[PDB]
Amino acid sequence: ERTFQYQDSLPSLPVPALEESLKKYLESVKPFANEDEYKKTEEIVQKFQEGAGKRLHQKLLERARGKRNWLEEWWLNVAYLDVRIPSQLNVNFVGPCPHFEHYWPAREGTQLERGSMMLWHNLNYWQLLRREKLPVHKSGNTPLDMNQFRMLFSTCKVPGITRDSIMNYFKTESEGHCPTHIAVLCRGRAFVFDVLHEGCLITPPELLRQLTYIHKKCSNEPVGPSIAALTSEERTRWAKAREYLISLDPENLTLLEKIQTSLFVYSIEDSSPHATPEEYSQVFEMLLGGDPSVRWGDKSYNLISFANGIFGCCCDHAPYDAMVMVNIAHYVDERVLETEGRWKGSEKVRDIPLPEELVFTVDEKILNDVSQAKAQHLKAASDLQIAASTFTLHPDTFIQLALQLAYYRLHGRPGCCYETAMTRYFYHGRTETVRSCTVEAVRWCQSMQDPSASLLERQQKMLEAFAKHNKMMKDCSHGKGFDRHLLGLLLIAKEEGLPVPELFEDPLFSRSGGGGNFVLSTSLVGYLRVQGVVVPMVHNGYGFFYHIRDDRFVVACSSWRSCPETDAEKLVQMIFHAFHDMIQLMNTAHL
Ligand SMILES: C[N+](C)(C)C[C@H](O)CC(=O)O
Repeated sequence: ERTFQYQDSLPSLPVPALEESLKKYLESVKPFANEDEYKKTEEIVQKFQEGAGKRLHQKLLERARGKRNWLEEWWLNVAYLDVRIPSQLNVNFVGPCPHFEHYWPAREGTQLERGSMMLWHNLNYWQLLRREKLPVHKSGNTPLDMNQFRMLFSTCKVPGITRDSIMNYFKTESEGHCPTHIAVLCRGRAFVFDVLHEGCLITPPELLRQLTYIHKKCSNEPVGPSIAALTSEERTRWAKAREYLISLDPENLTLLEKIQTSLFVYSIEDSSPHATPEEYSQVFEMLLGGDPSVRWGDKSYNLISFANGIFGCCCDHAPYDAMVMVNIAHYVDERVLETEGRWKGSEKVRDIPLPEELVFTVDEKILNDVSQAKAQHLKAASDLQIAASTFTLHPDTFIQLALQLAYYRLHGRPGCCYETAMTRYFYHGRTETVRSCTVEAVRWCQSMQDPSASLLERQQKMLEAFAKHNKMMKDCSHGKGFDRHLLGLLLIAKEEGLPVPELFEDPLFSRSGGGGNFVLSTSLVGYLRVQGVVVPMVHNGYGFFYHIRDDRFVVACSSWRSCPETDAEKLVQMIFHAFHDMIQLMNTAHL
């Protein structure tokens, strides 16, 4: 069995029934509306269904007739490539490598040693992919889309004046040649070397020399030009700085392409985030912040190495979703466990070429842009607050409802929530929106805060909330959600220069969460001991992510300090109390 052999058999992403979608939409706005607003919205929705919507839906169906996935391109453009704000900090997702829970605790001086092995395992995974030996993901006996795995290596974003683009150079052995070099960023400089020698992958010892030549080459000297820092800028500025940097030297384009085509970017930091099984929130902060001088935000996969031998990943969210990064990070974690975090093979170091530096041609302007880029990224990042902890009836649904109660208790109002739902059952299926803030969830929350409420009432309502969410999560993953659907109708109109339907201008549309207005941006990152996070979706919002182990729940919450009403720390505390309260309500209501 080969990794991508089921791609041609995957079913097309479906288009829900118009009426079904609108009904789910109408139901979702209820928690945020009174009689009048609701009736107003209901009227708007009915006219839509009968008129414009029916026609835009018909056009959406025609689009699906010619595309195995009608959403693919639109989603990439409207959710990522078209956005102009700084993506590195505001869209990229990060995740700490959990190797410090066992064999690789935080410890100065282990940076180059562990790093050599980090590269070795990562590269073995790449080889696994290139040979299509990576196991096909399956739900029962149903194969899942594996296309996002093509975006892990040799993939990089390229800025545009109005729209960025994605460059995917990866290729399987069957498809042809694939870049075989990695790019290392250090002290504002960029080096690259071939990971192959005489046909086979270079061993850790050899990988150690390569990182040694680079580390020294710029360790006793001040930082370099830091062209990389420009990747953390507003998308248009970066696009302008790039065109310029190139106009100075036609060769600069060649260096940029070297970085873009590399299997991935390895960043060597000098900072040391406090990383321990108890406190690791700091790892998230330096992962999303850090020193822009050695980060290539446009890279789909940027492995980060700190001084205390701690590791983390920062990825461009545009080409793929977090599950691919979670998979390799976990694969490596397992490799570390089996080898007790050590290389026990040959110590020989064959005579392989030394890392070649990429010396960009710059002037006074570029250096100013570089200086500005660092300042804006660092300034913006300092406003970020991260709270990470471990807590020791589907687990995901349990956490989602607990978050609803927690937010409800902390802010005294229902929090419109976005929960990611994977739709990989379909060709190139990525995600769908699950709206956790349902009528059921709210009624349950109220009862939880209702002194006169009985235990039987509370559990009965909590259960109805679970049933509603489970169903919702199931339907959404099966392509029966409505968020992407409504987006498609809107995009059908826009693409033809037709006016924006009144449906989207409705105050309730955005109050319920539409238009990227969810106060709670969330997602389960899996069951593979790896955790990640991103910044909130709105200034007065929260970012809440988590992963589930058979013995604990691990969460990571983000919030903006500049916003006085939110506090990531207190929310995490609140959800833990919510977990507890929900526990008692289940054990007590045992009879
Ligand atoms: C950050 N968040 C949850 C809003 C988006 C997800 O990470 C990806 C998605 O749902 O497409």
